[PDB]
Amino acid sequence: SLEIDSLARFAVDEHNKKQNTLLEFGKVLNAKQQVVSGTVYYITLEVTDGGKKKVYEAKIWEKPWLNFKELQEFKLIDDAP
Amino acid sequence: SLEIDSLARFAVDEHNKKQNTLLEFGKVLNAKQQVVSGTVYYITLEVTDGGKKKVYEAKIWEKPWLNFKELQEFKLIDDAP
Repeated sequence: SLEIDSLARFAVDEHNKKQNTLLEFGKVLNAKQQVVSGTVYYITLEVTDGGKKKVYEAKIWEKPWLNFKELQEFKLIDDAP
Repeated sequence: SLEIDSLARFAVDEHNKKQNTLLEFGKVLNAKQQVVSGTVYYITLEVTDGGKKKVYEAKIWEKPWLNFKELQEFKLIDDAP
């Protein structure tokens, strides 16, 4: 199973296309393949701290059938809503 | 948005635990869900340009049943393999 070869040269073909670098392809060295499932939720929410109200952004990730709740992000959107 | 409010409280909680802040919930202002399905690829590979050889980090995210391939990372690892 060497689809890994296609992705490697193609990865050089896009750095060939992105940047103007003419790199020749040697061979695949190491590989790591992990299929990602689930359903990601972006939540914009209103919250309170020190009496003042703030607005944050929360990127939550789930694998609901495996009892997985993981929080990837908690950015601060608005200091003064 | 009745039990995604339930997941909005998740975010503020695991924030406070991970972050030691004291945010108290308010309400959700907006939310968009994104079901994800695909395969990701981490490949080190050997490259050649200008004579001597190199090795590159390559992050590759593809959705195989659409033949779509997305090249994300391509960071130079070392100029010595």
